[PDB]
Amino acid sequence: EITKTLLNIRSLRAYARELTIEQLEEALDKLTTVVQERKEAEAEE
Amino acid sequence: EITKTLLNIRSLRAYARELTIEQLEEALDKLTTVVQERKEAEAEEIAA
Repeated sequence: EITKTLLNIRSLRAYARELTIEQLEEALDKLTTVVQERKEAEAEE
Repeated sequence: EITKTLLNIRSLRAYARELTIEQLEEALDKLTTVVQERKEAEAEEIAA
């Protein structure tokens, strides 16, 4: 369910209105972290 | 709901396990673009 939002800019943008630019920057850092840990993980694989 | 998933590294990480790295990179790019559209949306409420 968090998946139809994240993968569609229109919905992501609408949901994003409930967050501040600083919170959005934090969500980005977190998501960046998850993605990177998943790349480090596919390579030792 | 999505706020708590995105704003909490632990919960966000669990959810991500259901996605493919490609789906994950796609998500990261979309969120990056939203963060960019928002910043750029704020320079015009300023200069204007």
